[PDB]
Order: sequence, then C-alpha cells, then structure tokens
Amino acid sequence: TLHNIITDTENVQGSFSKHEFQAETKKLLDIVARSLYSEKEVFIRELISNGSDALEKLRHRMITAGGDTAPMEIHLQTDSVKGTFTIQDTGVGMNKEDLVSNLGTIARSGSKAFLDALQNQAEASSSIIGQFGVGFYSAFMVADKVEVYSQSAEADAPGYKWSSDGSGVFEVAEASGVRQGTKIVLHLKDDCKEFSSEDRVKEVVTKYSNFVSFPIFLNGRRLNTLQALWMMEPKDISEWQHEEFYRYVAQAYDKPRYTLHYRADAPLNIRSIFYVPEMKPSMGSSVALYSRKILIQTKATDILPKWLRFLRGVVDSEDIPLNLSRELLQESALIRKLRDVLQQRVIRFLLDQSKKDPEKYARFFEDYGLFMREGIVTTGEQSVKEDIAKLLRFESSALPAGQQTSLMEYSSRMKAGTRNIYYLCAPNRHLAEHSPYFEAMKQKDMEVLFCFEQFDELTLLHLREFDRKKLISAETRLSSEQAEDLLAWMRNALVQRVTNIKVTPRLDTHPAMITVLEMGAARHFLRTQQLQPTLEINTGHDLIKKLHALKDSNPELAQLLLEQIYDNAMIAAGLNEDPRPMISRLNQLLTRALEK
Amino acid sequence: TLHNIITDTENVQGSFSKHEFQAETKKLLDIVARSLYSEKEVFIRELISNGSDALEKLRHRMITTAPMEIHLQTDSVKGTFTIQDTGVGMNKEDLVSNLGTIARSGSKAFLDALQASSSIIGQFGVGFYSAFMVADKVEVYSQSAEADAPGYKWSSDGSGVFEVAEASGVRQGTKIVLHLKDDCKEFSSEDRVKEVVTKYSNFVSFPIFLNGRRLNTLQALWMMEPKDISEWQHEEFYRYVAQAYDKPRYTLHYRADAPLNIRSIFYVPEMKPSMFDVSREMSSVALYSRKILIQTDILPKWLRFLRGVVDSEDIPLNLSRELLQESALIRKLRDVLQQRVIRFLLDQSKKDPEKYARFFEDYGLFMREGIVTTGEQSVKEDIAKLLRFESSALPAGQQTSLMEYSSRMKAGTRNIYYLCAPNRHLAEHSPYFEAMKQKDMEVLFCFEQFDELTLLHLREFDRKKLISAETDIVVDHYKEEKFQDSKPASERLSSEQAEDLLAWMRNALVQRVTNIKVTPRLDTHPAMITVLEMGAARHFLRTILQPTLEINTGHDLIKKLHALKDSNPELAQLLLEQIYDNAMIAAGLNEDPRPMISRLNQLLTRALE
Ligand SMILES: Nc1ncnc2c1ncn2[C@@H]1O[C@H](COP(=O)(O)OP(=O)(O)O)[C@@H](O)[C@H]1O
Ligand SMILES: Nc1ncnc2c1ncn2[C@@H]1O[C@H](COP(=O)(O)OP(=O)(O)O)[C@@H](O)[C@H]1O
Ligand code: ALF
Ligand code: ALF
Ligand SMILES: [Co+2]
Ligand SMILES: [Co+2]
Ligand SMILES: [Co+2]
Ligand SMILES: [Co+2]
Ligand SMILES: [Mg+2]
Ligand SMILES: [Mg+2]
Repeated sequence: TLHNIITDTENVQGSFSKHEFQAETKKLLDIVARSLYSEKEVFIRELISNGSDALEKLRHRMITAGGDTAPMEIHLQTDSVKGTFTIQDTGVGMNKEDLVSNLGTIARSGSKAFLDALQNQAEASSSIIGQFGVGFYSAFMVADKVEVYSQSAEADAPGYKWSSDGSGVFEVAEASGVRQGTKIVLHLKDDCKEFSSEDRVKEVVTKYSNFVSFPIFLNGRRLNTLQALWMMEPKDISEWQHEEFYRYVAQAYDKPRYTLHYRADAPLNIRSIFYVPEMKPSMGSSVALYSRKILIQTKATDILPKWLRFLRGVVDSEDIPLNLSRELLQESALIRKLRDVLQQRVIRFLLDQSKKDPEKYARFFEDYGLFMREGIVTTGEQSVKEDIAKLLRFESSALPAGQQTSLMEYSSRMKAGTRNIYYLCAPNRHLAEHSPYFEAMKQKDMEVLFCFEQFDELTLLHLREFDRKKLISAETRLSSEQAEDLLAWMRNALVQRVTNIKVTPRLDTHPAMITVLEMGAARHFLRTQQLQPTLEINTGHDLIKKLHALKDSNPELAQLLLEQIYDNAMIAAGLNEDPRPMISRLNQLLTRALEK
Repeated sequence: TLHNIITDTENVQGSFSKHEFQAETKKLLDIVARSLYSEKEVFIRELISNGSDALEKLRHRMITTAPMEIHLQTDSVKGTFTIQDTGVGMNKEDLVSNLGTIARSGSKAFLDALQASSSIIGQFGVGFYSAFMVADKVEVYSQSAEADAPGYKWSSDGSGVFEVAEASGVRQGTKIVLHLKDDCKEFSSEDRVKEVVTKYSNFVSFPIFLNGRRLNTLQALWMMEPKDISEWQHEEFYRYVAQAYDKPRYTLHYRADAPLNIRSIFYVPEMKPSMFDVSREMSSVALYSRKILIQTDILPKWLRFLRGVVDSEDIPLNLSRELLQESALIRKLRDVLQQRVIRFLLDQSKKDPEKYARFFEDYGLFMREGIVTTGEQSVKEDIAKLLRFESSALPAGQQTSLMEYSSRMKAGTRNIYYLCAPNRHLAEHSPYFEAMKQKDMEVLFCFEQFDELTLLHLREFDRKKLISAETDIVVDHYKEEKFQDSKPASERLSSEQAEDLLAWMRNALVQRVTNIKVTPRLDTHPAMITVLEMGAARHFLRTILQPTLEINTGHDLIKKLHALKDSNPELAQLLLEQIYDNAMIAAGLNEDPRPMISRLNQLLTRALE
C-alpha cells in the first residue's frame, strides 16, 4: 500500500555553469542588526565585548613594543535629553582601512584573525571575545544613526569618523582630535530611549558584562567591582570570598554548605564553582554559563543533568562552541561529554563529603535527597543510576534507630553466598518492624533496608539493580475466655474501622498497638486525608482488664475508653500525627472517668 | 570623585567618502552550517517548510488539480536524505538567485506582492543552507511551471561555488538529495526522520509521505473556529499536545486580536496532578508559528498544570527560529493569559460548582502557590477569587468564596474572619468558633493544610483585613469587649475559687506558659491556648512560645480539677498536664504527640477505679 514518487529518473543534459555564492547585502545587514538575539539590550554586551577585545589587543602589543602606559578602560555615557548612548575604549583603535574593512564588511572579524595568528599559549588567546564579525551591527537595532570615532596607535595616523544610518551605506571622513582608541555614539530610536537612562544601562552591564577584565565606567562612575572568582587558583580564595561570591551568583543571603571549585582542560577548557546552599528548598536561581567572562546563559541548559539543578554557581568555558546569538550552545559531542564529566565530578565530590563529615552530609541528604531520587528515576543509563545511588542513605534492621547506611555498606555485610538486596519501604520504624513481611526474614537472618522517605519506593523500583546485585521488596493475664469475650465485643464496636483484632504477649507498657501488612496501603492512607489495620491487645495491661470489666458496667463509657485505646495505638504507629479529631471525645472520657 | 574621559571634542576635517557594506560570503556560509541552529535535526524542519511554501505558491497559482504533497526518503545504505515536493519548482534564474544568494527569499518577495495569504513560512532566505549542517554534498533537481522551461540540476558542497546544469527527467516541483556527512548518519534512519517531522512539522497543511507511507498529520485546532471543534477533537488534540492518555476536564479555547494577536488552547487534565511531577522541572505549553513548532515563560509558574498551545503573530522570531524576541511583549502576553485563565476558571465555578469543587480539590495547591509567590497585591487578590471555603453562615458542605463573603458584610464592618480546622465538624465545634459565636460576624471555614499560610500571605482582600478567629480572641482582651459566660454564675467556680485554682496552675506549669487566665467565652471546652500570632506560630512549627492558657470555670473537668488539687494532688497534676496538652493539640501547636501517650495511659488507669 505504498505511494512514493521519488524515482531515480534525472539525467544531466548539456554542459554545466559555475557560480559563486552571493549575499543580499542590504537585507543581511537588517537580519544581522535585528534578528539574531532574544533582546535589543544586548547591543551593550556586544559593544563592551568589542572594547574589551580592543584593550586586550593593545595589552598584547605592549608585551613587545612597550609604549606609554595609558590606562585601559571602557567608559559609557548616557544623555537623557538627546537620547544618546556613547561608549569609549582606550584600546587599539582602527585606521581608515580597518574601519572600512571591519565595520563595513558583515562577518569580517579582525579579532578572529588576530586570535588565529597568536601563540596558543598567549594570554590573549583565551580572553578575546569576538568570532563572527557581526556583533557591532546590533547597534542598528536601537539606533537611527551610529557614529564611530577612531584613532589607531600608529605612524601618526589621522583620526577618522565612520557613520551610517544602517541602510546599506556608510561614510568615512578624517577627524580630530580623536583620542587613541574608539568612541561610538548611538542616536537612540524613540522606542529605545530607555538606553539613555543611567539605571537601565547599569542593569544591562551588570547582567552580561559584570566580570569583564577592564574597568567599566558609567557617567564617570565605576561599575564592575567584582572579580571573576572562577578564574582564580582554588587556594588563593578565602572562605569569605566564596561566601560573598555565592551570595552574589545565587542572589542569596545565607552561605554555601558545600563549595566545589572545578578546573580542567578536557574535553573543554573549564573554570567553575558550584555551591550547595545552607538553606533548603523551596534570576540567579541556577548555575550560569559564561565564556571568557561574558554571560552566555543565566540558566545553563546543556551542561548539567536536571537532577543537579539545586547547585548554584558558574561554569566558564573558553572554547565551548557558541551559537551565533551568544545565548545558546551548539549541539556538540564535547558539550555532552562535559555534562557526563561534571555529573561524575559532583557525585565524587558529594561522596568525599559523606566521609569527611557524615553528620553534615546527613543534613545535606535530608534536604536535597529528593534530587538524587529524581535523578535515579529519570535517567536511562543504568550505570548512571548506580552512580547517583551511592549518595542514597537509608536505615536498617541490623542497625539502631536514626543510624544511617548506604547500599555499599549493606553490600559489604552480605554473606558471599546470597547476592540480592532486600528493602522495605515504610512510613516509619514501628510500622516496618512489625511488618509480617519483614518478620519473615527476621528469623531467616537477613538484613533489610528500611526506607522511610518519600519516593524511596519507586526510586528502588526504577533502580532495579545495584552493584550487579538485585533489589527486591520484602513483600512477596485475663484467662483465655475473658479475653475472647472482650475480643468478640471490641470486634463489634470497630466493625467499620479495623479488619482484624488479635492478642499479643510482646506488649509491655502499651495496652494495644496497631500493625499493618501492606506498606503501600499505609502510604495511600497517609496521603489520603482531606487501609486495613490489625490492632493487638495486651491482656496483662490495666486499661484492657479495666476495659473488659467496663463493657458490662458502663457500655457507653467503655466505648469512650475503647476508641481512645484505638486512637492511642494509631498515634503510636504514627498513623495519626494530627489527633485534633479525638480531643473533644477524650475530654468527655476524662470527665466521666472522674466521678471522684 | 568622578572619572570620565568622554568629551565632545571631535571635529570632521575635509570631505567624506561614501561606501557600501559588503559581506564575507564564505564565512557566512560557514556560520549558517555550524553556528546558526543550536540543533542539527532542524534542517528537516527547514526543507519541509520550503516544500510547504512551494506548494502554497502553486495552490495560489491554480486559483488562476495535480496532487500537492511532500515526500521523504531515507537510504541508510547510500547515506542519503531525500525530500521532494510537487510544488511551483524553480527556473534557472530562480535557482541561481534564490539558492545562490544568502538572504534572498523568493518566498518573501511573493508575500510582498500579495496586496489569503498567511501560510507562507519563509522570510529570511537562509533556511536552505541548513542542509550543510548535515551534508557535505547537496543536489537539487527542479522543474518550473509550466512553462516551456527545461529541468535543472543544482549541486554544491556548501563552500564557495555551485553548478547548474540542464536535466530531462525532472518532475514538476523540486527534489533535494542530501549526501549525509559521517557524523550525521542518523538522518538516514526512517524512525529518526519520522521523530523530527512529528516534532516540528506535524501541522504542515500538505500530506507528507515518508518512504511511501503517509504520515498522520494533524489539523491546527488553535487556528480554527471554537464552534467547529467537537469534544472528541479536543480529546484527541489534548492527548497529542500533552502526550497523555486521559482526557481534559476543562478546555479553554482563547482567541484575541487586541492588544495582541493570540490563538491558543489550554487544557486541564482529568487526571490529578502527579505529586512527584509537581516537584520536578518539566514546557507545559507549546509555542507555534504558521503551524510550525518553536522550541520555547509564556504562563506564570502557578499555571504550569495547564497543557496546550499558544500562537502569536506578534512574537518575532530570531534567525534560527528558536528564540522569541521582545521580552516585554511576552510578559504582556503572559499577563493577558493569566487574567483570561482566571476569568475562565471563575466562569467554570458558576457553570458547575460541583465539578469546580473537584478541580479545586485536585489543583487548589497551584492557586495557593501563585498567591504566596507573587509580590503584586492585585494579582494575589485576583488568584484568590479562585479559592473556596465553607462558612458559618451556610449549610455544611456548601462552598463559598471571598467575594460572596464580602457581599454579605455590613457597611460598618472592616474585617474578614476565618478559621482553619481539618474539617467542618471541627470548625463548627472549635473552642475558637464558640468564642466567635458571641459576636455577629460570619467566619470562613478553611480545611486544607496550607489555607492558613495562603491567607497570611494574602493579608487583605477587597480592602478588608483578613483576621483569624484565634487572633481576634487575643485582641479582644485588650479591648473593653464585654462577654458573658454561656453558663450562669451558679454553675461556675466562685471568684475566690478561681484565683486559688489559677495560682496552683501557675505553680504547676511554671516552665510552659506565659499567662493562665479565666475566659467567659467557652462552653463545651475546658480550656484553650491563645497566641496573638497563631497562624504564624502554626507555620513556624515545621522543624518555645508565649502561649496563654484560658480556662472555662463552668466546665465540669475544670471544677473537678479545682477539687482534685486538694483531694488527690498528684492526680490533679497529671490531669493538669493533660488538659494543657489537649489545648495545645486543639490549637494545632503540638509537637509529635507520641510522648504524650504513656502519660495519658497512666492518667487514664489512675482515674478508672
Ligand atoms: N571598539 C573597537 N575598537 C577596535 N576595533 C573594533 C572595535 N569594535 C569592533 N572592532 C573591529 O571590528 C570587527 C567586527 O566587530 P564585531 O562586528 O563586534 O565582530 P566580532 O565578533 O569580531 O567582535 C572586530 O573583529 C574588530 O576587528
Ligand atoms: N522546494 C522548493 N521549491 C521551490 N523554491 C524553493 C524551494 N526551497 C527553496 N526555494 C526558494 O529559495 C528561497 C530561499 O530559501 P530559504 O533559504 O529556505 O529561505 P526562506 O525559506 O526563508 O525564503 C525560497 O524563498 C524559495 O523562493
Ligand atoms: F561581534 Al561578534 F562574534 F563578537 F559577531
Ligand atoms: F528558509 Al527561511 F526564513 F524560512 F530562511
Ligand atoms: Co543516473
Ligand atoms: Co595557533
Ligand atoms: Co560635534
Ligand atoms: Co452590602
Ligand atoms: Mg563583537
Ligand atoms: Mg525556508
């Protein structure tokens, strides 16, 4: 039942023509000026990156041809009356040829050609921003008219003025007295007047350009007072520096409980700092992606797994393949490898923390454990599930209350014969301990992990196996007649509440206790509060004898006592942490009990 | 104190020269192939869109019966991707100018000459070079219509040059063959190509066949008349866009032209939301343009339970068609969508309060989140219109709202009174509600665990302060409010007996309480605990205070406590400690009640003799 029209029927007739690809220059200028970026305001990032590069080139040239130490800076000036934005740098400048060539040719990048000719070890290799040779045109998105004044450091070259409205044509004339470097004046469009506002420009500078190497001045005032901490040697950074830097990058007010300062060169140049905040859950609300100190993404997308989104901080890579918009990354095996690498690194880091300070790590796991569980559930690589699962903490049968263990430790206590991992996911200890399913493998000496946390169950279900070992849920006085009179009677006043009633000798201080056979039911019971309980009675307890003796004497009163015993055992089993519904009834019981 | 170097000092000398902008063509070709689109797969979207526009131009020509379709073929042996449309094709002069010139768009010129149509996708004139992301060799065979014009073959590797030769076996339309580079062989996989078509091009208005098998393309319901869409079509469409297996319980089909062009559909699933999924970062609403998916914010976070689709002709796209421009217009769209959704939900409440109660029960948490996390007061109140409560002035089970509460208020009244309790029996028989019965004010009854937090953050509604019953009771102590006991004097402890009891209680509870006082405001309860800022105290208890214990000297238990303190003083203390614990529980201020149990068991035994 196929329908295909694609058939190999074409044959070349005659001789071929040769052509070269062309460009619709005027339309391309418009696309490059207006259609590259998600935001107009990005022309400021672009113009500042250009000033930086101009300064970096001058710095590079002074290594050999030492000149006059002139200060290396980027000045911005707003004029809210005229509607102008002006930026000036004291860098390398541009003679007439270079203005014509660099500014007049779409995609021509003098910075890229400069980079290509460097020693790979030159400091400038890693800090020159420009590649594509189009960022300058972003100015035309916000300006009706652009004027560029430039003076090169040269053979007494004259200064020049370059000017365009941005519609296919530009003009060049000689000028004086242009200071060494480059001044750019934007005459802002009516709908872009906000960029002649000081406060608005400041917002943009701090967003994208806050860690630019060279001093930025706005109307004569210094902005970028913050050092790119990630580019520094880990041991030259004090804890107070991290605390301040964390607060800044995470927009937080507390301190990091964990700090990881990760540096490496393969698969990419990476300089990074990750923080785990002190404060628990529930814009600066994730790890930012930088490149050569310029923000790429406020919220980095492709470099960390989703389960690590609770990390704050910064990743900077010099050689990460940038999308043309410079707010996205290109699809790349190197970026994928980076994510895998970072995932392993953070895992290793958190593991080391568990050893160094287990108590502190326990606090961490209580607050952030949900992310590990999420990671294990949502990832498809079995090897990855098992790496994240090393971070997991549980409780155990062969261990005291409150004390925690990992799967590896459990794995270390398994007799070399049997090779599978038994767990019981339950609301609490009392419920887990008194599980008939657990009582089975209590006699059969067999350690069982008690998993009390939310989503512990499907975490292990989605985990399936660990350490090539299998995880399987462990779910596969008063005479004797006086008691039976009582049990027959209690079984009637709670017909609509409990499936089963028993007697047990294992009770001491308690008149009764509640047990459950299905942990999944108790959870369904625990979350459903806008079950088949099985209470057991202590025939030696006073309240129970007092009950038996009372059902005949004060039938009304004896049922107050009964429901109290039931509710109390319910509370002991942690199946009723909000006993507000019982209080009035209890106050009635107490009162009737006290005809003293 | 200031450091500037910018000064108006520059002056032009002599004449100027004029210049035309130029382009580094070769590097531009490279930028389109390596740096324009963030994902490689997208070349499929680009070629199919081209095929769609070519068919659209032919469809337009035919106004003044040949099959209009788009065919795809994958050969994993030859490593080829092939697309063929039966559209308008291209002549020599069209082949050279359109394909041979970066930013030249035949499609755009077509649209500019149409002074419907609105279905043409192409404007930038670069989408075609996306083929070089994945192929080191491209062949194009085209046949113009009709027009006594021969076929042609166009060929290039994507660097610098291309060749155009004349050909004979060329069908009306256009055939393009990609010889896939080695790292891109996945696009010779039928299943992979199909994934991509479905992803971006599922609403293209022409049949798409892949290796001879017709793909199940869908109608773009969001662009169609609401009345021409059955419940069944919504069901099916909902299942596609939400990748779900259930059906929508609500459907909002929203169309507007001012202030902004909008074409959208939102659904609320019949399913309860997954609590696991509520905590994940999962996005919920897809964004389209001319029937083509855009990979991208649009809805406030609290509306993330909504599924469906938004399309707006006012959202301009970046060159690679994956970034939305004008972030102020987006927030504006977001603001408009938020308000339209609130209106819709309010109307659903009116239409069917019983169905809305189930919605509020399943999704109420999202409104509560929205109110707590927004800073704008007017936004808080608008969302709060969606909240439901019960009332002391309405029958049990009957739901009401803040606006109906406001509507029943007297002119003189400046407050909205509320009480948080787990259910209506507890609210109605609360010691705190007993106290409020002595005034003539209505009291909202709020049963959900986070209702109180929500009302605390909301703070006021319609210029009226929200006040909890518990708070009001404390405030009355500092006001000359006269209350009378619901039991006559005969049945209460004498003043002298009360002071004596009170003195003994202050001694017996030195550690635990600030004040112990008599209250004339209880009936069936022996005592209560009061705290001025009760709400905030309950919320703070999430991993002591200055509480006050207030006693009902008309309550038999309290009078028995007065007697016990002299007749069996040790039993009195255990009774006193339990009364205090009970009032703490009743106040929702108790810690883990488990250590109270053995104490109570001892107390019970000791009393039953
Ligand atoms: N302020 C400046 N000073 C000196 N040269 C500049 C300046 N701004 C831009 N240029 C030159 O113009 C070229 C094009 O700038 P732009 O379009 O931003 O492309 P790029 O991506 O290379 O920065 C640069 O590579 C550089 O050679
Ligand atoms: N399959 C096709 N049939 C006919 N003409 C085409 C086809 N694909 C591309 N073209 C022509 O080449 C032009 C350039 O295509 P493209 O680079 O995709 O830019 P856009 O689609 O944005 O115009 C199109 O506008 C169209 O005129
Ligand atoms: F200005 Al650029 F890449 F830095 F186009
Ligand atoms: F192919 Al286009 F804008 F659709 F360049
Ligand atoms: Co052949
Ligand atoms: Co080199
Ligand atoms: Co002047
Ligand atoms: Co009125
Ligand atoms: Mg640049
Ligand atoms: Mg196209």
